[PDB]
Amino acid sequence: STHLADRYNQAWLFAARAHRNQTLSGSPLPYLVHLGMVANELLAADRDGAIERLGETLQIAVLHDTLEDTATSPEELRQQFGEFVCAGVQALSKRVPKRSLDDYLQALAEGPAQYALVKLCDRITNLQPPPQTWNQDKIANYHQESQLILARLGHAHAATARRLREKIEHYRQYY
Ligand SMILES: [Mn+2]
Repeated sequence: STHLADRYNQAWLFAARAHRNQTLSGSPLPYLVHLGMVANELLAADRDGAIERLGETLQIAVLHDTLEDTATSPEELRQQFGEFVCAGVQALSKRVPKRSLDDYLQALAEGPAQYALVKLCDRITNLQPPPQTWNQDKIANYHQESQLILARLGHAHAATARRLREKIEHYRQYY
């Protein structure tokens, strides 16, 4: 089926199995908590500026951490979701040799805008209140990194860029 919800379910079930028994950062809740919010950000973003290839991009949102933290291979993503989804997850993976942030963001900035948009949604989601065990320095550093993500990637989707900027501004209160 081409239906947006069927595409999400396929990716969502795959991600739930891949991230089985993985948790959040600074919480015992399932890592799935994170993916639900990123995917929902993406779908919400479409309402403020339509996205080309929305269904695949929503799958990328759901799947964006599979290569970096699960036993998922690129070949599985390609066979089950297509090359565009696979390339999106790869673009969003720093490590599947960890790429430096500058190279990582530059490749997202120069590639398909949908992939950069997923990163904006990822970072918006990660600018919830920091985990209880981060000190001021670590929270401050996360703010700095977020600023670079907005600078390099905000071009991808204006409404989401504005939302990321507001989340970045609001984040300064946590330190
Ligand atoms: Mn993420």
